[PDB]
Amino acid sequence: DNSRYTHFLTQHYDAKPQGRDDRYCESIMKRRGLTSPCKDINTFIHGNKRSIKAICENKNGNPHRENLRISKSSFQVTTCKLHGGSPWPPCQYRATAGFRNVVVACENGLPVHLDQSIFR
Repeated sequence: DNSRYTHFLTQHYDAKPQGRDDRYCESIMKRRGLTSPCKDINTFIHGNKRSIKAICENKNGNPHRENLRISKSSFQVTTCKLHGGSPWPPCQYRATAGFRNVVVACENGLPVHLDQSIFR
């Protein structure tokens, strides 16, 4: 049962991002159901899925800290950071594009958790 990998995709995967600017964040955040209440910080990995799953193997990952894996490759990435004083919509986001390796947790060879700390 990998509903958790599906949920990872929903929360942290966007194949081919449009603009990656503020309005991209404000939109994909709403579209992926992360706006009730406003998620304070959330990061989307772009590119193909093969690469993300491969972090679970030695192919594209190393063990990291206690329970996690850190990728060998660098991914294109957009971090959406909630702006303003309310946890409730409308949620205004600032976008930060980046390019670097990511940290996930894996169950049964699939990413089920993104560690958001490296993007804060």
